[PDB]
Amino acid sequence: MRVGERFTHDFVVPPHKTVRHLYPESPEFAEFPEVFATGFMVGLMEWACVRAMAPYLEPGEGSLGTAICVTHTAATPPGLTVTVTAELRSVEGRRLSWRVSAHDGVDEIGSGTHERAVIHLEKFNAKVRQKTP
Amino acid sequence: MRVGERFTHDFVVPPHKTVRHLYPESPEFAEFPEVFATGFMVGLMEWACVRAMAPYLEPGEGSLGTAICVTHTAATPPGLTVTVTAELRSVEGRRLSWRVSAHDGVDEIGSGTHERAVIHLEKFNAKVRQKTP
Repeated sequence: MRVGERFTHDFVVPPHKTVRHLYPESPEFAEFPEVFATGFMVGLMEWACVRAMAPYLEPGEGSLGTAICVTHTAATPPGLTVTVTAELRSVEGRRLSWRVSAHDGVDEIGSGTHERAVIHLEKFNAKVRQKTP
Repeated sequence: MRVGERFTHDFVVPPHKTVRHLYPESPEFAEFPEVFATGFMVGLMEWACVRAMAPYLEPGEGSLGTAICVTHTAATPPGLTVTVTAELRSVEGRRLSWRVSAHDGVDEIGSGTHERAVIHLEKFNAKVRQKTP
């Protein structure tokens, strides 16, 4: 991969990626319109960047999303295709940053940046076990 | 609403709020350690802000998330209690910005800002239906 390169990730929004599906536990949500949740959009942006950086990982490595900083300016009902465009902003050792944007074929729905960190998966897993009840 | 107003809520992370649950579709995320997804943390942070604003909305009003800008620097397995605090930092027109932070009892897991917009609900819903394939 190269800095300034763009990677695209296409995802048709299904009925189960709406606000109420992010937190079915939430009475305060279950009257939101049936639209693509910001939290799901963040996940889609991470997923796009994960794919983009795959040819960069070595065996035994994964990555974490360590920062997300984006707008969400238009709502997307199920049925539309959301395309995330990830542009590599920098890569240095275990750190990588991306400019991200998303569009649903009708509106640009949001944009900003995302940062990820390469991790040793097994080391990470162990750390998580150290926190597990 | 008064700048400085804070609201806090607690959330025991259940098994179905891990990364693999945000996007089961992702062959990529299926691999992943069983930790609270960034997207779910964002939703919990938005949920805090939604609750904090509710008392001040007139009938027929709702709000939409318009920006999220957070770090997520420590991972959380199911079973831990995540505490989210939201503090109103600014109000301008129909828009409110909150300082948000989350802690799982061991680590501060993320922090940053979230912006929302107060909207006319019905109008918004109609617009969504008009954008629906």
